[PDB]
Amino acid sequence: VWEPQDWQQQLVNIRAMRNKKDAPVDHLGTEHCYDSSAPPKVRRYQVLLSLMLSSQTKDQVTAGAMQRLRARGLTVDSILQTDDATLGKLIYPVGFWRSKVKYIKQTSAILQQHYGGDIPASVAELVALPGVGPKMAHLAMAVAWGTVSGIAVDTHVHRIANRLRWTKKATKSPEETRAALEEWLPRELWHEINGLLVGFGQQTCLPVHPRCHACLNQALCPAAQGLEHHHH
Ligand code: SF4
Repeated sequence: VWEPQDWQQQLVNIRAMRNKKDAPVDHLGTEHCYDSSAPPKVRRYQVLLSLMLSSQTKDQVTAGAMQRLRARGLTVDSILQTDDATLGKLIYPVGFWRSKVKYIKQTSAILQQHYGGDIPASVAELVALPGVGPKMAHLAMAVAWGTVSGIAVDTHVHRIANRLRWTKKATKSPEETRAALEEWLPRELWHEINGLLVGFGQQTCLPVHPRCHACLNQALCPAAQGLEHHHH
């Protein structure tokens, strides 16, 4: 097998310097319509709802309905206790909002009775829900459960993997790093590691002259002794 020495400690340090979550790539490409303080189970329900309200709809109109639902408190119970007319005025004016009221109310009842208040964990069960198609199912599996086919390795993930030495030996291409990372990384982190490291490289682990003087892995990063610059 393989376990990068002090990776679980290096990971939570990357999470700490990332707790602000203010990097360009993620904000361009992540979803902000979820309560950050919500427990993981409530978050998964908010992910599914945000996907069911994005069929031919502006992202500002979509995020505007999420922020209105979060303002009242967005849980499976609060939705089931909301009448159809009230929920209609809330998500209005998202596209096809009348059908989406029926979709959300019925799906929330299916989750409460057959899933203990959680969302399904397979594409086949997700697409069986009213208003959930195959495109939404694969996005829900990736954002809510972290299930992805493979680790998406770009220049940032390839650079940080060789700096922290998360591979057996120094890889030569981002594709060689993918097979080395998939040897040991838990699958629930395969999707989260892309949204975390790419933003980490943009803000701290820069391609040249990284901010090792303000990085928590200064004692954990093996190659930090060669990139730390005092005059920088
Ligand atoms: S100390 Fe420097 S090289 Fe090591 S992880 Fe932090 S930014 Fe990257």
